[PDB]
Amino acid sequence: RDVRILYQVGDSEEDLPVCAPNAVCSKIDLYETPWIERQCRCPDGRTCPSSLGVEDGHTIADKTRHYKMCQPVHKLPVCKHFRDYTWTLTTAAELNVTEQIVHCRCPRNSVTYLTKREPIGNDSPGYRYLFACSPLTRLRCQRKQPCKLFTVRKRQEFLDEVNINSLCQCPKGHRCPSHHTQSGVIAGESFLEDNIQTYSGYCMAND
Amino acid sequence: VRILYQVGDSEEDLPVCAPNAVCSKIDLYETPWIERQCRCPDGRTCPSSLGVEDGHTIADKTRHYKMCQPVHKLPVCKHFRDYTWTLTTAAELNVTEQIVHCRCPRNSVTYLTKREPIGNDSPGYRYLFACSPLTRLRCQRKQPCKLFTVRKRQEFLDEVNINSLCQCPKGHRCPSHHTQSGVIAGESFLEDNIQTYSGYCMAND
Repeated sequence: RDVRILYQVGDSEEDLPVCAPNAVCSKIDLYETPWIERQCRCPDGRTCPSSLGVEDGHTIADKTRHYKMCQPVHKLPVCKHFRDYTWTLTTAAELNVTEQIVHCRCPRNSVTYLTKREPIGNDSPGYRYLFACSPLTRLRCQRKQPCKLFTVRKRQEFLDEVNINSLCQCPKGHRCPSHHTQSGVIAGESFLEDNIQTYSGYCMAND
Repeated sequence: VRILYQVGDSEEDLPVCAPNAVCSKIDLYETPWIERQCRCPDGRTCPSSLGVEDGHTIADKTRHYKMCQPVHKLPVCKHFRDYTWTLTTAAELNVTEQIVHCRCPRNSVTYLTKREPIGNDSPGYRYLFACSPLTRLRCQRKQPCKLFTVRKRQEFLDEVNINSLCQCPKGHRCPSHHTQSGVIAGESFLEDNIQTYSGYCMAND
């Protein structure tokens, strides 16, 4: 009974890998019909929370999603530096599995967004997706620093959801594009797993 | 779990629900909160589970709506632009009422469509919501093809929901974004930070 439970690999706790330190153990999507996707098994002597709320102290709430941790979330530092990565999502070539390691927590009402993709590195073929926390206060943009990031999700055949994050203040004599097909915007990262596509907008010459 | 009331600060200040009213609204975006709307006409109590298994819940995008009686007792909407529910907000009253008229078919999502007067002796409006199409029809001249719902999340974050309502006749294309010419301001709902825009079929190329 209760919430429909799926697994990123196989079809049961059995098929699941063991979690590394500070990894997401379960992903809860609460958009239409709430579902829980098991990522891994907690290294003992601990176990995965399954509450749909955030009261247990093991949950990171993020827009439309909840991420369950094995250890209490307060043991993680709060992020305060620029483009410190709140978490990284790694996907390996030969692995049927993906890991999401949390490095820090975004401050009150700061939303994560996909910012970078990069090769895992030496030994592993694959990619690493980087997420950061949106700025609490708005500063001046520098060259090559994006002022706007558009995240387009295909929710279904006939429903698209576009999140628009305003990152910094364009300098006098300049303005930031308002929609993602406008000029001064290029395609960023295309994380197909979540059916998302990112676009970055840069400060453009006025008029 | 965070508990709010739309009037006063306790269960005592709440009025009683009329037939088929939403008794509690739950938002699950960011930090989950529950806003108590009204007290169920006994012998019943307003459900509080965050899930949709109790049979009293309608899930819609970011939100859950709780009802006193099970949801199956409500017909499933078939006609297009049958109003799934109406939100009424009065001038003198310290409270609002959402009456549910029918259920959208699976995965289909709701959107604000019209705003008509409550009329008569009490001032205020009635907001009308309809179900999103699960099949693509050919657009009849004059009917909007695209709906844009702009919701202001926080100071530096907007969320644009774009619904595709139907297929433009050949030799025409529906607009892609809300500032493009061929789109006008639809309805505003300040309470919920939304502004809708409707797109219509335009001259191709």
